[PDB]
Amino acid sequence: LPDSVDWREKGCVTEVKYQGSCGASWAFSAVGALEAQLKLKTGKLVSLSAQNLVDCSTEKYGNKGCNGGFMTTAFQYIIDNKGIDSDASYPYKAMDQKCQYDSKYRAATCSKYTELPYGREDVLKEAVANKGPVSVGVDARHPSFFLYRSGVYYEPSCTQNVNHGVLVVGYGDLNGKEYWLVKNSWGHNFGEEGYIRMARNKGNHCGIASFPSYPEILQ
Ligand SMILES: O=C(CC1CCN(CC2CCCCC2)CC1)N1CCc2c(c(-c3ccc(C(F)(F)F)c(SCCN4CCC(F)CC4)c3)nn2CCCO)C1
Repeated sequence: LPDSVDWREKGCVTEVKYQGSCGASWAFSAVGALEAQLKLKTGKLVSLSAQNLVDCSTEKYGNKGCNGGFMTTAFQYIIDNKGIDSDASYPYKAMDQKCQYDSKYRAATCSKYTELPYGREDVLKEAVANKGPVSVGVDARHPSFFLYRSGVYYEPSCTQNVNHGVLVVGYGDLNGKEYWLVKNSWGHNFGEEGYIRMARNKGNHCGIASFPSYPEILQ
């Protein structure tokens, strides 16, 4: 129930990444969510390897590397694999490569993941407050999304059908405009230092609360 949350202020969010020509936003959404749970448990902030997911969380998990994927099955791959490599050791190349997972460089683990009910922006607010950053999809197929520079994003022709993976690391209000605080993966030059504030409590705007999920690392 805090009116604003920003998980960057708790040291739980790594640097904004740059996906480039590879459609791996699902992998960035996944590692970003797990990175925060990693920080909470261990005190260490370490970027996790999106490339590991692109190359290894593939056909068994319904994913297609640079041609798309699910965050939930990415999570499941980490559970099945008993690990995910650090980004430093397995860095992002923005292309489809052979799986090169090496347990020697394991930087995190995943115990479970939770999916939130469709459209429930109230449940999403609670989870971001009481659990941490939440992986979500948004409908990003709008020039205005690409052109966004600052403020609370509102797109009248936006739909609830998601197509782009992002990370909800907070929420709040700017002079009564409620927004979601969203980490994108288009580098630092997009939006507000790589972030976009998207309208909140506007009937699941851009589908932000259509398919939320978040992972956990248990004791
Ligand atoms: O995660 C889940 C759970 C499902 C339920 C179980 N099945 C079974 C599956 C089949 C066998 C192998 C593994 C298990 C997969 C995960 N969702 C449930 C429904 C759902 C989700 C999304 C969703 C969520 C986030 C994003 C983001 F953020 F990336 F943009 C996108 S963009 C499209 C991603 N998509 C991934 C596969 C292919 F690359 C084509 C591209 C879509 N859309 N939809 C509706 C259409 C699909 O029903 C999230």
